[PDB]
Amino acid sequence: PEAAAELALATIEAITELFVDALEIIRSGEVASRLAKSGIEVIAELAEAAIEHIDDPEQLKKIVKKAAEAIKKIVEELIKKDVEDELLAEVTSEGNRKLSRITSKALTKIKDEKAAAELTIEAIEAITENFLLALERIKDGEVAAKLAEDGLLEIYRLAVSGIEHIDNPEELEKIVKKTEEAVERIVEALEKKDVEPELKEEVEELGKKLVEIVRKLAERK
Amino acid sequence: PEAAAELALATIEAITELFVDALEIIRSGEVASRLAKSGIEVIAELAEAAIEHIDDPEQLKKIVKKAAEAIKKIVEELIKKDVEDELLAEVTSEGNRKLSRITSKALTKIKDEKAAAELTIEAIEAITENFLLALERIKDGEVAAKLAEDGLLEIYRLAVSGIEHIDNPEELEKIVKKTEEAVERIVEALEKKDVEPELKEEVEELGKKLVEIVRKLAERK
Repeated sequence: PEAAAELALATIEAITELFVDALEIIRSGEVASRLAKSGIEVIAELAEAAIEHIDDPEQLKKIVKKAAEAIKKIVEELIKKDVEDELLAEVTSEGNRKLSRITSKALTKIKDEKAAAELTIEAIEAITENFLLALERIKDGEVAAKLAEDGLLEIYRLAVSGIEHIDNPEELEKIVKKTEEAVERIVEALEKKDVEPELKEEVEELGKKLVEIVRKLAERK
Repeated sequence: PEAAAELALATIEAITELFVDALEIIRSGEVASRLAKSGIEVIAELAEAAIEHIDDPEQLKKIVKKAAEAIKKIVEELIKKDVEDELLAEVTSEGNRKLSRITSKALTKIKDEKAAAELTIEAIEAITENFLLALERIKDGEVAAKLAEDGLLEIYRLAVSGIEHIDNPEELEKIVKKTEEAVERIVEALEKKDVEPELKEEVEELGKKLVEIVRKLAERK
């Protein structure tokens, strides 16, 4: 088991480093978007394949942390590039969704409630961070709104996916508290950029009503 | 597998008939609540155990239908009895949840759209039907409201749980249309019932909210 996890971690690190170098190299154009999408998918699938074989907490915890760092680094690299707004949005949204998926896949095995809450809070924090960087770059209101929409829906899906498996109010409190904070962070940041006010009210309203449903649902756990 | 399904169906029929007779016999008090609560879990667990074993889609579909019929039959039996309001509500509410769970377990093994739609639409229909009878004889507003609220959430958990396994807009339409009908039926019956406006407002508000999130999330596929 330890050797298998070591192979997973080593190859993930190596492939991530090579992709980082390549992303640095290429000078311009939509080939950047193509490469970003390809690398995101490759690392996501490769990391997910390892989860099927682990059987212990630290191995799972390290696997999740490594993957989260890798995908963060890739999108961070694309941030430096000049790229079209729509391609940037699709890239970062596509990257985030893959982090959500692997986050959910790993959580399915963690029997220790404390670790389950910890791994949860981490991913909710991580996905929130990425959306902040994209919001610092989007060139148009419609692009920013669409990313904001996906931010609420994905974080909700990750939040509930945790609540199903949590079982004791120590986890229930923290997952509720973290979800509230993350929702506020996204909404507060998104409100700062230039966008049509009516669309902004809609986005903020949707953000507000999701936290209510989460809180209503968590209370019934 | 056919023989295993035969054993499952036969024993489910036997136990159902036996509890039907017993519930007919007894004539007083909280012993009725005890009997119903114990009986519901017994049939559910036996169904869940059988569902673990493989089957052809139709065999699975029959298994789900049989269980749904049984738990409805027991609930209908208790309806004829006098009971304390809280015990009656907790009985039929707690019974309904077990139909939800078995429906969730069954859907995990489906592999075709026809079964996914049929099983989904049926269970959302059935769970809605039971609440109709519970509300048909509720004693007081506060008890009626608390169970009426649960009617929204427990339909939602099944609705989205189906949504995430479906893969085609044709199936998506069935889930969307059924969810709208179920929400309206609950709202209409609760509106007809006698209850304070303050509670009736939140019940209507939750319906307005909860259909929208399904409308968004089921569309995002």
